[PDB]
Amino acid sequence: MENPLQKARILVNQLEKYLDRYAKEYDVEHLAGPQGHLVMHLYKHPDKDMSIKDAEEILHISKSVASNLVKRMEKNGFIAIVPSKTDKRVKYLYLTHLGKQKATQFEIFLEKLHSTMLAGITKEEIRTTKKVIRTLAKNMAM
Amino acid sequence: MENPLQKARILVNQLEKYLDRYAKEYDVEHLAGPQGHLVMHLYKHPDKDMSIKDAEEILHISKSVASNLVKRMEKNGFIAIVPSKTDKRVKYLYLTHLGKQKATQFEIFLEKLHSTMLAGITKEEIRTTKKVIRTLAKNMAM
Ligand code: HEM
Ligand code: HEM
Ligand SMILES: [C-]#N
Ligand SMILES: [C-]#N
Repeated sequence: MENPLQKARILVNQLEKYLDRYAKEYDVEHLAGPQGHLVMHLYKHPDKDMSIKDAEEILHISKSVASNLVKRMEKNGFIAIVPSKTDKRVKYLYLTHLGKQKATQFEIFLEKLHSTMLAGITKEEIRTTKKVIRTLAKNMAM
Repeated sequence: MENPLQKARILVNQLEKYLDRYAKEYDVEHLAGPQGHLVMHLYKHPDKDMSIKDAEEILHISKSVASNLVKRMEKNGFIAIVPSKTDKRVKYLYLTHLGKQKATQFEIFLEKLHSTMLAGITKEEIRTTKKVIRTLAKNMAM
């Protein structure tokens, strides 16, 4: 008589469009997913080294994905990839000047995005919503 | 650092898979969307006539969609389409014996689907979830 599926897909689509437009305004296109995670990780932990191997573990991705991801981040100019001097088979990642800028813009983006999105919704309402979604998922799992 | 989009798409996909499997078990494949709405409408109001024109208005669809929908329902054997005797340009819809069976199975399906899906979730929790979803949508609408 009525369909919450189509309703739900329309909403997720809207959310994606919203997110994309918002990211463009903050000039952090590309950072929405795993690029942004890695940029923010590198940005928050600049004392420490990160090999591609480390990035695999931190993002929980495969060798081929991590490989593609970092090559694209290098293309973007967000990171440098420099082989270990001692063992030129270990590859270390360095967040560039541009990568640091991208990180600072991403943080602002995230702050403003949540303020806009979550206006007039309480921490409790969120907790409730999260419990419901999560009970639904469980109820379906056969 | 994390993505509720992909999370949300995975959940809707799961829900669609759940729904499909559930519908097959109740033998009401095809009825999930507009076919089922029309079958249930016809089933609940058998005193009254429904032209294709009426079905357009009741489902809020276009002439070409309604046309395709009813031809498919006729293929399925859920309805007969009989032109008005007086004016063979008005087309009336009749829910067949099989269409009535489909309707009764659909009602049971819907009852069991909601019981399973909504186990351990209160009317209040639902109302809260619905308010949140709805505030989100509003917050995004530019
Ligand atoms: C690219 C998209 C997004 C990213 C990268 C992201 C990332 C994050 C992160 C890291 C936090 C934790 C903040 C902290 O406490 O340290 C957070 C909080 C939250 N996010 Fe997102 N988020 C995104 C989009 C969304 C969307 C689309 C929604 C809802 C539609 C959402 C709902 C929330 C909620 C409810 C919180 C908790 C707010 C709080 O800190 O009290 N997020 N997000
Ligand atoms: C083919 C799929 C579905 C159809 C045709 C459908 C149709 C309906 C209809 C007609 C009602 C109103 C019952 C009444 O009070 O007369 C209802 C109730 C409801 N549906 Fe659905 N529904 C479907 C799937 C879902 C799904 C997937 C969800 C959630 C994931 C959902 C959530 C609800 C809720 C919360 C109610 C209110 C329950 C109540 O009566 O208290 N429905 N549904
Ligand atoms: C039920 N929607
Ligand atoms: C934020 N998830």
